[PDB]
Amino acid sequence: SRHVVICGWSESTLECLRELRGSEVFVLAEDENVRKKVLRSGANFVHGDPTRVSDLEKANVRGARAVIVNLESDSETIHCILGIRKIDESVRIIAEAERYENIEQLRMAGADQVISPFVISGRLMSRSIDDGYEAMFVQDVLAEESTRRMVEVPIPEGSKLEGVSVLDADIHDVTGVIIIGVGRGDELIIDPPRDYSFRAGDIILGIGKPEEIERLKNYISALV
Amino acid sequence: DVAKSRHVVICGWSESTLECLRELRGSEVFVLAEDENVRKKVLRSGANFVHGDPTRVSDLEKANVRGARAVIVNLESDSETIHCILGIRKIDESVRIIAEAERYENIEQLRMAGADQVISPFVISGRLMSRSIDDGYEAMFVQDVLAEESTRRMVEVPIPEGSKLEGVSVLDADIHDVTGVIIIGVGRGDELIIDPPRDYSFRAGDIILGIGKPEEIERLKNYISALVP
Ligand SMILES: [Ca+2]
Ligand SMILES: [Ca+2]
Repeated sequence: SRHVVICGWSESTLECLRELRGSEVFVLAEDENVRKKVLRSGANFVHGDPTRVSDLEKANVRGARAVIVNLESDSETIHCILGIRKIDESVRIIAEAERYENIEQLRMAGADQVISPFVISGRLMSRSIDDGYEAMFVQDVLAEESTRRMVEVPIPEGSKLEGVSVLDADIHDVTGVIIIGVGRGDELIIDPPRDYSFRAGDIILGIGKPEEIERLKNYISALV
Repeated sequence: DVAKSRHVVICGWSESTLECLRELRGSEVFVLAEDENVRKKVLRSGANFVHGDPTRVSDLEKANVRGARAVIVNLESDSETIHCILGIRKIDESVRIIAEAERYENIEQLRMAGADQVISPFVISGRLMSRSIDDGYEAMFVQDVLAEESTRRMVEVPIPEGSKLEGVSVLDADIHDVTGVIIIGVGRGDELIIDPPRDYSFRAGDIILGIGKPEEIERLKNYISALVP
C-alpha cells in the first residue's frame, strides 16, 4: 500500500522497522547517528524535526497509510501529533505513550491509537511473580517464529457466517482456531458471548496454527 | 490457613516500575534504587524504599533479596541489569528473578546471568505498533486483557490434586462450553503450551491460562476441584 512514516527514534522503532521490512517506511528523526541503522533495516531516513510542519511535509505524511509517533517525551509526541493534524486530519496516527496519565492528551491531540509499552511491561512484571505464563503468552503470540500466532481475519460480504452466532459457528472445533475476540470500527469484544451474531465487516481476532487459519478463511468465505 | 506471602524486591526504577508497584498494592514490596527523587513515588504506592546500589551485594542484602518471593530487576542498561542479577545469585541461587531488557540482543545474556524471565517492553511496543498500521485490535487486546477494570480477564487457574480433570483430555474436558472460560494455554514449570491439542491430558499441577468473566472463572474452579476434598 502507501508508505508509512515513523516520527522519532527509540528502541521501539528498531523493532517496529524489523516487522515492516518489505514495506515503504520513512523515518523522520533529527538524530543523524541513526541514519545507518535506519537504512540497514530497509527503511528510508529523513533528517528533520517531527514537531515542525515543514519536515512532516518532507516525509510525505499527507500520502501515508499511517504515521507512528514516538518522540523522546510525551509533550514532544503531542506537539508532533498537532503538527500532523494541521497537515492531514484523517491519516491514522499511532503513538507511543511514556506515561499513563498522558494517554488522553495523546488522543485529544489526534492519535487514533495509543500504545503504552511501560504500562504493559509493568503489568506483566507484577503478574510474573510466581510464574511467567501470562508474559510468555503475550510475547509468544506476537513473535513470528511462533507456531501458534495471533491473526485478524475479516468476515467478508456474503460470508457463510453472516447472521450466525458464535455458539452455532463452532469455530474452534471446526477450524482449530481460538476466537479471543471480534473487532469492528474502534470496538473490540474480548471472548464474545455465545449469542453474538457475526456481521460482514467484523474482524475475528484468533489464535491458531497456519493450517488452522486457512481452514478459518475457507469456513468464513462466501458460498461458491 | 493462609500463610502470609513473602515480600517482593524491586531493583532500580524505570517507567515500568510505577505501574508494577500499582499492581502490587496490598503486598510487601521493597524498592532498591540510588535515586532519592523516587522515594516519594515509592511510598505513595505503598511500597518501602531502600536507598542503595542494586549492583552492590551488601545493598541487595539490605533490601532483603534473601528469601524473597521474587526479585524484579529494571536498571538503566542491560549491562547494569546483568551486574545486579549476578549480585542476586551470589545471595540467593534459587530466588525467582524477572528482568527488563532494554535491547533485544541482550536477552540471552540476561538469562545466562540468572534471570528466570525476561520482559522486553520495546520489543512488545515495536511489534504492537507494527501491527497497528490498519487497525488496533491486537494492541487493544493485549492492553485490555491486562487491565483490572475489564469485564473479561486473563487468569491462571491451577489444577488441584485429585482434580476431576486429572487424566481428562482437553476435548473431553469441554471447558469452554461447560464454564465459559477460553483456554488459551496450559503451563507447568518454565513451559507454556498455547492452545493445547484436543488429546492433551490435564495433570495435577497444570496451570490453566484462561480468559473469562469472574463468574465463569468461579465455574472453572468448581469444575476442576478435587473429587475428594
Ligand atoms: Ca488449535
Ligand atoms: Ca466467556
